[PDB]
Amino acid sequence: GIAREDVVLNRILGEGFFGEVYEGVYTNHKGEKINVAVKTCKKDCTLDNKEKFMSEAVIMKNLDHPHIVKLIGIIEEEPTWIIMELYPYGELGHYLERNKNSLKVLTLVLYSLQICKAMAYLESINCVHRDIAVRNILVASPECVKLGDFGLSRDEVTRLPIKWMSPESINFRRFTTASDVWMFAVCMWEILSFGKQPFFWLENKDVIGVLEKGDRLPKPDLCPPVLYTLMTRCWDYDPSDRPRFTELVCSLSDVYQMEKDIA
Ligand SMILES: COc1ccc(-c2cc(NC(=O)Nc3cc(C(C)(C)C)nn3-c3ccc(C)cc3)[nH]n2)c(C)c1
Repeated sequence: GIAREDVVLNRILGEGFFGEVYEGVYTNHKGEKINVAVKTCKKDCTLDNKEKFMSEAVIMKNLDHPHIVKLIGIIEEEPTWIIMELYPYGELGHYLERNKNSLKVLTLVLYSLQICKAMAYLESINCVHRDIAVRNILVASPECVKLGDFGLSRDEVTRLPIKWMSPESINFRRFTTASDVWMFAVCMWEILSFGKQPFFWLENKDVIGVLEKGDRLPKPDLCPPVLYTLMTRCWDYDPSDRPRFTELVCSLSDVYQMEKDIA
């Protein structure tokens, strides 16, 4: 559905692979104003690329998870626009950086559990994310985070998020649900560190050497010891020793309940 007259473009959000992404306002039947992200596609693209761009809307319309980004609509007629629901609080990493003096550890464990639930759903359909990081998570409200996949490296030199990747992904470009588990724990380290970048003290080329020797990201200051134990299991060199997301949901819910009881 959705007529173009209902959508007003306001400012450029950023540059996507296929074209610019705009911040906008969608007015529905009730006259309610919904903040939106409007994804565009270059007119001179190949039919194959126009198909790949539109495939996001065809796929995303089937996703209705509370912790996954929401598709509002698609305007098929040229210029073809994909209309995503905008989360004005923005990316979680920047949000954590701004609110570091008021955020409680229970809230950081809550966000980790919400993303784990989103990943447990993707795991159930044998899909891989391959870019799990705090920059791909949006804050719908202080009580709800939403997982997206909108990085310029994208259903599933560098370019690649080396500092978040498993050793099999860095060495052989192997990406499995087990490699997503490794990346997810790197994302949890970013959350518990209030948006710090993993391995900020190294260059990309030093990462593999450090991992092969047995070194790992240190426990963030406010990270509960039991949560850090779970992160280290996700960082096992052997992918078969990493937990599945479905079981990690159970372990994270246990940590959340443990933290709530103390709080
Ligand atoms: C500030 O508020 C904002 C609101 C929304 C956005 C935003 C979201 C997206 N799209 C997106 O996240 N797609 C997605 C998610 C996933 C899983 C389900 C998480 C894996 N898969 N794919 C996917 C991508 C491409 C293809 C072909 C198929 C699927 N673009 N922009 C932004 C930037 C800001």
